[PDB]
Amino acid sequence: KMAFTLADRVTEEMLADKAALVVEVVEENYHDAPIVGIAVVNEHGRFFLRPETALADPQFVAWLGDETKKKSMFDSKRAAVALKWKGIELCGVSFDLLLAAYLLDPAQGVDDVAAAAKMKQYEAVRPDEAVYGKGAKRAVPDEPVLAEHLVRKAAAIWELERPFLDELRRNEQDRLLVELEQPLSSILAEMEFAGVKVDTKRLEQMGKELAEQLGTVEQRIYELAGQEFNINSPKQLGVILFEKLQLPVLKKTKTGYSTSADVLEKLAPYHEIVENILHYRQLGKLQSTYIEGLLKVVRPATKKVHTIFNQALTQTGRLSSTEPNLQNIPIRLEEGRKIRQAFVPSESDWLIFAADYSQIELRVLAHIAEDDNLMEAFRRDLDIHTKTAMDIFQVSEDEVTPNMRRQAKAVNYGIVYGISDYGLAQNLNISRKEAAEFIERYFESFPGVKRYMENIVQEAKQKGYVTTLLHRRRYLPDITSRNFNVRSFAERMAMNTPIQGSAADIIKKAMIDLNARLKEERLQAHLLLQVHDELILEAPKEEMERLCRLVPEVMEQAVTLRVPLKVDYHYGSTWYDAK
DNA sequence: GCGATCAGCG
DNA sequence: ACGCTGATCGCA
Ligand SMILES: [Ca+2]
Repeated sequence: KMAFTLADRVTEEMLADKAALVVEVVEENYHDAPIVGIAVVNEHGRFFLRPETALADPQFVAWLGDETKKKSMFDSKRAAVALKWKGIELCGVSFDLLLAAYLLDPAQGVDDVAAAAKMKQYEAVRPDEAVYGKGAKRAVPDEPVLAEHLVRKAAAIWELERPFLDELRRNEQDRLLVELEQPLSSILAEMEFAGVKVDTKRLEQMGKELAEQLGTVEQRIYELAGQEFNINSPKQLGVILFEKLQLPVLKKTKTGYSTSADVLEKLAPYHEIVENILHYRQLGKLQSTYIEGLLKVVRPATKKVHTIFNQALTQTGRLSSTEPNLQNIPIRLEEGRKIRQAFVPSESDWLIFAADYSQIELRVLAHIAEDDNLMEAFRRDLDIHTKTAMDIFQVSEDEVTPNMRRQAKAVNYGIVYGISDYGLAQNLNISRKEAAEFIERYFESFPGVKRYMENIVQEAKQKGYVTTLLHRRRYLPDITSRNFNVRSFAERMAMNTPIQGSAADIIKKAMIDLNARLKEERLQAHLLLQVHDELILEAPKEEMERLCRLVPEVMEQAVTLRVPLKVDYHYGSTWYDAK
């Protein structure tokens, strides 16, 4: 029902200087995954190509790699990386329908061309799931069915670029797509393909020492409970704690007794078993997620892990990291942080370099709220978290422990993002009236933040959405809901999203500027990871000193705010040492 | 499959 | 009853 040439060879008219291109990779993880077909729509017609013929044709390969041949695509990073795993470079991507749909409305959850097309009443294309099936039924359909699906996706991309660009323009988002998200997409593709090298000998050695310690703690838990049970099981654990041992019930879930860490540490006065259960879970978490889980995804011949950075997923414009998640490698407790010793540079005599923003969201907040006192604090390069810990725990800078700081940190963000006196009192183990008086005192010192919180909720009610500094957008229909709890969660999204999303915009601009500066300087250094406000690189040890000056400066200058941006940086032999 | 839990980011 | 995530596990 849609006309196309199922081509047997590449022709010159398939190589126009403007085209919609589909390079189809059906596997969710596209690393080293099969490319199952190719479609090209341009002014000359619609074309399907088998990949074993198109990807071995030197004129088609050249066309893919020529940046003056412009391509419109959907999820160009997936295609670019799958092509890198074929040894082929994709350049010239000038429109990405996925990133355009994400910028227009991240809540759509647009995961395929059909979902994006539906935003503009375009429906001459099927959802990927209807073509490929789900789960155990997932299959590449017969070639005629595949070819038409890929042609229809390309035809849709060809027709939808113009209306998506016009809405982006109206939203002040067209430069955000073309100068930020699309260049970032090529950078993420390089980081993912490069991967991170893992010391599997040390990982396996740690896992075996962990397996020993796990058994020891397990037996002492049984001995302390006077019986054995599935410590990982909520029912049995609840029975032991709150029926056999008759500990107080401080919280319930919809399922039954809550056993979360906040509850367990409140039960530490009552029974020593609860601290062994915490230690057990922590060791089990390291074993299952960060030892076994990492060894499961290491590519054995290179010892590399290749994460996927999802760029069109979070509602605030942050990235996320999948399979493995390299954005939540342990750091806070010493036992877990040692896992970062397994993350090593990918060449001999290279080093890991890490740089990160300090208190980025509070600085963003100070800029956006124009709060005089918060701006003055950052002009003094004050460490708000430490000073806040001094106030909470009535101690001096010398006496503020890491645990007191990271808890002061949760209070600092908690307050600006709508924590209640109840919530604060539970977190600080203080009374509820002390928590309420603390909160009003902090708003006395920072009335411009309080103003910003009120103004931004009212702006979300009037406009229907909130925006970030670089014009990222988030619709909040629940903000006018009659339901109190629904409306409350939406109000706290209105307070939080412009701040967190602006901090995401800044690190993204920093990554783009860093790549251009690294090229300008002809350095071999390259990005490996982003962790929200941190960039991890590797480089020859001979570049470390230049990077100590280049990277912080690129990050500090990514944008110009009413307060300065502060970057810390470290390097070393492993990711562990780059702190 | 989902909710609870916990690892990270602020 | 601060916000944004992803992986693992048991299943009340
Ligand atoms: Ca930081």
